[PDB]
Amino acid sequence: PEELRSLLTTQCGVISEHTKKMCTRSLRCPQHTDEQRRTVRVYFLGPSAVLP
Ligand SMILES: [Zn+2]
Repeated sequence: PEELRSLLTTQCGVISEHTKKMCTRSLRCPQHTDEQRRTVRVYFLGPSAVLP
């Protein structure tokens, strides 16, 4: 969780339909938006883990 939380800072992390898991490329990777990465943080680290 520590490094995962640190992952989402530069790494996409956007979970591809749960099964494929977090996206491993950078945030900017595809059309995976800020919301898309947000969705993951709030999922993994907490409902109130909306980091910028
Ligand atoms: Zn991505």
